[PDB]
Amino acid sequence: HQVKDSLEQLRCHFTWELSIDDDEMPDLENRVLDQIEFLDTKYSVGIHNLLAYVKHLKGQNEEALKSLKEAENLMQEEHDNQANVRSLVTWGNFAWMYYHMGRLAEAQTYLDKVENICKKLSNPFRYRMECPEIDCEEGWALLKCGGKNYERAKACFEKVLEVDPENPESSAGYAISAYRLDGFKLATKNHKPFSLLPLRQAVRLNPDAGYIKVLLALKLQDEGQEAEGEKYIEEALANMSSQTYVFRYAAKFYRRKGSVDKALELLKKALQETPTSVLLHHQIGLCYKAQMIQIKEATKGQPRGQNREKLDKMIRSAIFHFESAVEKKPTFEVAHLDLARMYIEAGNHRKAEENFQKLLCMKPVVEETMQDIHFHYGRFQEFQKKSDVNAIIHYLKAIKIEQASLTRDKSINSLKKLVLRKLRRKALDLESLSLLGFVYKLEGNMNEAEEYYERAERLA
RNA sequence: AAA
Ligand SMILES: [Ca+2]
Ligand SMILES: [Ca+2]
Repeated sequence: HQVKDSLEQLRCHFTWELSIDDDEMPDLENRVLDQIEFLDTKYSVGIHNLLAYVKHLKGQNEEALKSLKEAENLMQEEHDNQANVRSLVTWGNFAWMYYHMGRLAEAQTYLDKVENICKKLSNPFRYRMECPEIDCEEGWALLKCGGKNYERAKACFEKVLEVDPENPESSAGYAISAYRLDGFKLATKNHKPFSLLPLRQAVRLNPDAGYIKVLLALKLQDEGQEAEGEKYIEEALANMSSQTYVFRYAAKFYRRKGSVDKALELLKKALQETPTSVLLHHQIGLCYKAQMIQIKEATKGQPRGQNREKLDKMIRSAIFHFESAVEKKPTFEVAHLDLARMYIEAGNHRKAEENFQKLLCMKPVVEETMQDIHFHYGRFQEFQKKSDVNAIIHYLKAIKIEQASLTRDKSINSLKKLVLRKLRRKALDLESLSLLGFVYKLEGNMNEAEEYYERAERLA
């Protein structure tokens, strides 16, 4: 069992516990291919190694080997024919691949190659290469393989920065990881911009990287500094680096600014290059949603004639793009939620119900998203289905998720409004009395709460 | 990637 024990010491995709879920594999493969073609980075060894690992997980070991060979071929130029320690990731994946294929002599050859380099570099381990380049590669792999891996990704880059605080690559990976983790908490009460200073530093250390500039722009916009952020959007759009990714995030920036036509123009160009992107399809749907809202405002909710035909175009186009996003990534929870909400606007309550039911069964990485699922389903039940029983059930389920948030507060307020309504139709409804006490209790009005709980108990 |  020497071979397997040695393989487990290698630092490569097979030992990084990426935990790629089958339902997310088609989208991951599409995003890996997109990144190969359109992300401008100094080294591309990592992304080709991840494609090889994906092919392996798909049962295509011969195709996986082709991607490992391409990773080696490309490095001959990304370093000018010179030796680079990132090759050890490729060699580790070769050893594992050959082990799985039964080519065990070749597997041992690649173990020996890794060991030889670990010796040459005075590495303490025989097969586990300790160097910042591989810490970065581990981090980038984690950062590509879904939100559940982002704390681990951030820690990879942080490990490098604790010894080399001006390292450009780990500064970038740390900042992007931190930005996405900030995004998970963006609706929680008292959330803070932990990623802003990291993004400033990453832009300083990677002055040509448009990808990072547009994230800095968006975080500045989050923090009420839209004008400063827009300067970074313009700088990123003036350069060709990773242009198609720059378009995605610039479009988000302009949509949130209110320039929805400009956002759509950018997204339509980006979709020509990466038509499978679920982020693009979701962003396009959000643009059509925003334009739907604009039409409702200008017509005070009663569009007619051409305005109605435009509204219907917006609704049906948003549905098309949200459906496209969830076909490609069925675990994309918030796209299902936008989709359910847009079927309400189309008047199709059965399809809205259908998507809400799917959502109630999901297990989002971001647990607070279930607050929004219950809240919007509760509103659907109250207003479209005219079911106070089910509205109360789901407002309460949102409230039971204790994390303080915008939506938890809205769920408390919606429950309060519903109950106050029922009590006007029936002042001695026991259930509504105690629920109103519950609401006051959550608000901190303990005297008003107890009098309503007591009042309810007397009737009983 | 909604918020
Ligand atoms: Ca390019
Ligand atoms: Ca190729």
